[PDB]
Amino acid sequence: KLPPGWEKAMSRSSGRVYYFNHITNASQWERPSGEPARVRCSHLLVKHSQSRRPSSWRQEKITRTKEEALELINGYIQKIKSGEEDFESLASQFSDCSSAKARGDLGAFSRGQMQKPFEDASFALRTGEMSGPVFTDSGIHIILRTE
Ligand SMILES: Nc1ccc2c(c1)COC2
Repeated sequence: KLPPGWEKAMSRSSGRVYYFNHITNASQWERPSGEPARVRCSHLLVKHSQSRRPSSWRQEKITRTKEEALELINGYIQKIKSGEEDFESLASQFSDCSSAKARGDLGAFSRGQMQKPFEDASFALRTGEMSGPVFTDSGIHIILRTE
């Protein structure tokens, strides 16, 4: 039927079909379009109190709850999708990952190097596509596949 991970759903408020990907947590109104050894991605990480290391270059002690970190993630996605903000400006300013200094870019990588939920989402993304919230032991990620 549809590309890997994609399912049809109904909007509760509007009643129109949309498409949701349970690997990437992407969701959109349009029917998705159309595996390589390596992909290249950037990401924006928001850490929380149950992160494996609740510390970042932005905050020595990160205290926010998981739920608060998800709200931050959901807000950044909205601003990226509306075009008020570029993914890069938000990653550089707000990612709790040291890759913030490189606009979130992690370089190229293959399966077997990243934490599994991040890896699965990265390889299910198409070039140019962006994930929804992706949960790992580091925190919550927005992922942008660049190559
Ligand atoms: N900080 C950070 C960078 C890359 C990854 C994770 C955390 C979790 O798995 C992939």
